[PDB]
Amino acid sequence: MKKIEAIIRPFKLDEVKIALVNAGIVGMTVSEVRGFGREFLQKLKLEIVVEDAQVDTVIDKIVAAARTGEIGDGKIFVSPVDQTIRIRTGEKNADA
Amino acid sequence: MKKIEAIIRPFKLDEVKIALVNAGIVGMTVSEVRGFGRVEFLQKLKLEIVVEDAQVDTVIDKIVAAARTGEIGDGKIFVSPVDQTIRIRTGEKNADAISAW
Amino acid sequence: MKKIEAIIRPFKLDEVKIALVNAGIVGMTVSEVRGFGRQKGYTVEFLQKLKLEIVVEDAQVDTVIDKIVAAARTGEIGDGKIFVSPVDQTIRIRTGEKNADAISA
Ligand SMILES: Nc1ncnc2c1ncn2[C@@H]1O[C@H](COP(=O)(O)OP(=O)(O)O)[C@@H](O)[C@H]1O
Ligand SMILES: Nc1ncnc2c1ncn2[C@@H]1O[C@H](COP(=O)(O)OP(=O)(O)O)[C@@H](O)[C@H]1O
Ligand SMILES: Nc1ncnc2c1ncn2[C@@H]1O[C@H](COP(=O)(O)OP(=O)(O)O)[C@@H](O)[C@H]1O
Repeated sequence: MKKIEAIIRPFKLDEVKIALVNAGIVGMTVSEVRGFGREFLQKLKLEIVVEDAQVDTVIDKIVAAARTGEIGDGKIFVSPVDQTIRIRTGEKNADA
Repeated sequence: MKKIEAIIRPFKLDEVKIALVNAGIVGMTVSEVRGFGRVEFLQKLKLEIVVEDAQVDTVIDKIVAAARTGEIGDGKIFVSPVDQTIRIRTGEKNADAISAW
Repeated sequence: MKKIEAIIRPFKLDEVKIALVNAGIVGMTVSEVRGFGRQKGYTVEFLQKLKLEIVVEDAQVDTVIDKIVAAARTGEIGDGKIFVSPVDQTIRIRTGEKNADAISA
């Protein structure tokens, strides 16, 4: 259980997002943030919780989607997730 | 220390909050996000509550109890490790930093 | 790699930022959040707060924390919190750099 967090350029969202649904990723959460700096630029923060096996793959897509041509495209941080539970049912881990 | 991140339906916020206060949770942090889970993005709330390991499950059980509706889209909860938690005002650490009597 | 997350008072941003610029921090990401604690202000529900996310090497963690605390503290209720969480990987989109290469200049 890993959390991939990709801060990217706003307009790239759609492009990236579509790729992710084609990767078999069920869900993600997008927030709007400001980034610094090269003073603060409008950027999107993508949070996707996936299985350990898919991390690199997902990453490889995100970067592929988020690349442009100039400095400031974004960053990607992978963090551990200890537990994931679904609210409607109460399922845990892989079921969620 | 553990970090509970609950993506829930917006209107449920208040209810959840009450549960947490009745759970003895003093504080939390809420941000606005858009989510999709089975264009397709829905307005949802993100609650961030840092608790003690021992308190994790109970808190979860409360959150789920409050944020549940029974319909698809209720949201999810992720527990992640936090290596340090410090209160800025005092300099307190761990349980002291997120509890106040 | 470690992720320092500092939820602070809005107006303190600049100030903390200055510390970080003096700390040798190249970049950071700030989001706007609502918070709940002891401080309030019907009566104020959730209060406007800033969320800072900085990914650094473990060695730089304490120093940065000590800087942030030095800058964002007031002595009154509502100053905020700081949580450090582990980060297993950090990647730059442009090149594909990993770890220390992706967040340092
Ligand atoms: N893999 C994921 N990573 C992060 N957030 C997710 C993920 N999957 C779903 N979510 C969040 O959950 C919400 C929808 O939950 P959903 O999957 O519909 O729950 P359920 O299956 O119980 O209906 C979305 O708005 C999204 O914010
Ligand atoms: N320490 C950090 N933690 C999280 N995000 C960062 C950090 N440093 C830079 N970033 C992200 O990188 C984006 C822009 O990169 P910047 O640091 O301005 O120069 P460069 O594009 O050369 O990396 C910013 O939006 C910011 O959110
Ligand atoms: N468990 C928690 N998780 C996340 N953020 C918290 C938590 N407890 C408090 N906070 C943050 O602290 C702010 C106010 O809390 P408060 O009790 O005034 O802290 P302090 O006692 O350090 O002044 C809120 O805006 C909230 O974002």
